[PDB]
Amino acid sequence: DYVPDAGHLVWLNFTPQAGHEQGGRRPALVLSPAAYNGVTGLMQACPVTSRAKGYPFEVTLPAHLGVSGVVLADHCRSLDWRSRRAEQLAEAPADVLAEVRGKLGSLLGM
Amino acid sequence: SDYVPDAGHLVWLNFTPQAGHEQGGRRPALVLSPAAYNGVTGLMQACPVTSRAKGYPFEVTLPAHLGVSGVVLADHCRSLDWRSRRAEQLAEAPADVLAEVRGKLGSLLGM
Repeated sequence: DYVPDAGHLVWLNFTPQAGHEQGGRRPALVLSPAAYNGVTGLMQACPVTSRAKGYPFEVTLPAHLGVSGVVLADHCRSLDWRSRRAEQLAEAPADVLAEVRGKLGSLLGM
Repeated sequence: SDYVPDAGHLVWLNFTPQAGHEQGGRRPALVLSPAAYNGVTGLMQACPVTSRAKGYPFEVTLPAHLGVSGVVLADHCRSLDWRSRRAEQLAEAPADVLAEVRGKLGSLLGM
């Protein structure tokens, strides 16, 4: 049924991981469109952490929309969203998606 | 010793641990993020290389004589802990390969 789409927040298992890679079941912000995510069963998504630390790659989620925390834009990963049990949670606003893409784009050298 | 992956480097890397259809194994990786970030965080963004191409547009072919053969999977870019996954310097990709991977990955990410 549900295919994650760009700008969706989803519950996802970030375990398995290695080292300082984000782990845990937590919200993920999806960057790749559902057309890709549906044909491959993979997606690009960033993990969400509970507390702002003023880390340069943090993008705060508006608390009023009921998922609190910061997207770690630099922690974007190709993820098997079936294997990691993606579950629909919310939709982030356009401006959060654009700021995450801007910060990750800069990191990737685009 | 003191090697820090830099943008455009090809490194051998453990893509395991992974889940499901995610790329696994010990394979070459094309580094996209700069050493100034990679060194402070111990993370990097990099794409895996596979020696067996399927012939889809998000595959970027490596030129010969770099020490490994195959295609960069631009859509499989990930944040990786490069010390945990035992990054080892291998080669440097040409600027045109790095630009093509970034263009294609930017398409996937909605840049």
